[PDB]
Amino acid sequence: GLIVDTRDVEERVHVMRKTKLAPTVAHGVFNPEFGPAALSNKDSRLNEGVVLDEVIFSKHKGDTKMSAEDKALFRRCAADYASRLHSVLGTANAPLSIYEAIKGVDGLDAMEPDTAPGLPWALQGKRRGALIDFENGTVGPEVEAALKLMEKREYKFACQTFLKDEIRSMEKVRAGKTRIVDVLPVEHILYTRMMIGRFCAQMHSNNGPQIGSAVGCNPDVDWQRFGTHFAQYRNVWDVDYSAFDANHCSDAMNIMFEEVFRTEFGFHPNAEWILKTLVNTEHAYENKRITVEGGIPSGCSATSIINTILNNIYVLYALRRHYEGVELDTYTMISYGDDIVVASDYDLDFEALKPHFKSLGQTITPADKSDKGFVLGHSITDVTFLKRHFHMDYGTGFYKPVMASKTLEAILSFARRGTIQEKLISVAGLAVHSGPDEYRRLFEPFQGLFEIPSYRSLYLRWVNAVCGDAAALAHH
RNA sequence: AUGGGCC
RNA sequence: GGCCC
Repeated sequence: GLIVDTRDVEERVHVMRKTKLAPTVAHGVFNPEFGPAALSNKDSRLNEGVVLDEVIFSKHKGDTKMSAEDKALFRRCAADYASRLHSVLGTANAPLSIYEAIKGVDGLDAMEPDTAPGLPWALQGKRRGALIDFENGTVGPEVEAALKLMEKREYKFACQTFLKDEIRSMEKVRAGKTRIVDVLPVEHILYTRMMIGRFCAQMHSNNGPQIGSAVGCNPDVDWQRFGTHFAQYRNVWDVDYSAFDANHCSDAMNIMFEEVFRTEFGFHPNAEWILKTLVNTEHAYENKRITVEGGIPSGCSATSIINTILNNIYVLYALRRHYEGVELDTYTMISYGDDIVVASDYDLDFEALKPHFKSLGQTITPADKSDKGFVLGHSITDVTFLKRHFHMDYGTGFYKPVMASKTLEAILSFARRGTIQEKLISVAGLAVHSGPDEYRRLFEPFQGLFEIPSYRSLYLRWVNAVCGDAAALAHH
């Protein structure tokens, strides 16, 4: 978005310097072009004269203003997508109780009891369990007073900026391109879940191309469902965004909230309000307070779903701005936040759509190589979704999510102290789709030191998971 | 060091 | 706890 004000204040909000990710035995074997992100300005791996604080906020390059004609069209697309969305999900979108917003429901996982509480609770040295009882699903006086302010629509807040401790490419580590996490206060997350938690639960349960959303999917079993759907189409596009979250313009965000979360769709009047507080935000980083107009904070309850919804409307927006008679059945798509797969039988020109996306402040590029443009004829077996390829399994004839060996090597090369064993079993579930040989090679540095699941046992687990009958068929 | 999903 | 976003 657009940084409108940068003010220095005496109260310093500390960020986590020093990585918690340490090199494993695999690191010296695979030697990955990957490492922990830079969290300190004094990190020796950084390029000379590169200030980490400057790069972190470089993504805020402005807040695109839309004309009345573009806003009217966006409203049409948002309303059209909202129509489709609420037709599938239903309109039982009444507020969640405090209990259900903490403990979750079918399709909605419980609130994390031990994560960061946000501001100003972090300045008071308070943990999440001091404000909210996560066992019995009740709140303290601090949160209850804040919920009352949210009812009255008078609630104000700041976002706590944390540097994301994660593995990134050595190029990005050297460029100081550390991603940031905008931690929202716990009561905001609770109230958002109260306002739109039913809806979010319904979206997770009804994931697929019909609503254009993969939020809630299990790639192990859903790759077959998605793969067979997208293979039915003549053209498939792997569309990349840059700073997707940051580049949501206030116009687009506001209109989407207005069209999707209407009271006629069964929402409480405050659902629209609480989401609109994400448009213009105040961010606290160290001694600095930064006001930003536009963009979506990462730490909101429904960041992925909001991002997914917008992504759907953007594609419908872009196409209708260029072509005539474009409807929801003109194409098919699945998204998960900024990650997107688009398909159609019409020879659509995505290179021509570039400026139309730019009118929303979004920059689209092909994921497929550098290429120097979007091309036609690509199938689902060419594209990447959720860092996973679409490969056919030799033994079953089902689509399976295959990750790049280079990526798996990177993931395996680092871990937090004493979590290597638990991480190994978790990553094994991802590595099983690379085949027996690559599976053996990936875990070769770990042999005799940890327990590595056999390829056979995870393959049979997957077969049953993707389709129960296919596992029984290999017995008949 | 987070939201959300899945394991 | 890990992964994806």
